[PDB]
Amino acid sequence: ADLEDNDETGNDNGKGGEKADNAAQVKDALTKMRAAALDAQKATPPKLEDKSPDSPEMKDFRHGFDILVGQIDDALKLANEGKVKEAQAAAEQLKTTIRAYNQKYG
Repeated sequence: ADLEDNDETGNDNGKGGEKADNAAQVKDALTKMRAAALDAQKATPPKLEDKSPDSPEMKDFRHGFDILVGQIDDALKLANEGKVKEAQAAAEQLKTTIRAYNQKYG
């Protein structure tokens, strides 16, 4: 029932001071992957050097990105209501998860 949450000014720009050490460093680290998922998808031909939308590419992409983009969100929400220590750890569980996707197609 809110009416003040749509790219106003408090969001996104809610930094530029608390530098990058705890949660700040995390957040920036979460979008890092995100922006990467979108990149790989259709920007910097990675493992798809010769696996165009023929093989499970799309299945692994449409998902592989949903996954990352699914954990990325599961990550912040963790650091949102669960100290970074729990998130930084939750960040690792991802490294392995994507490695199944990264290696699967790697």
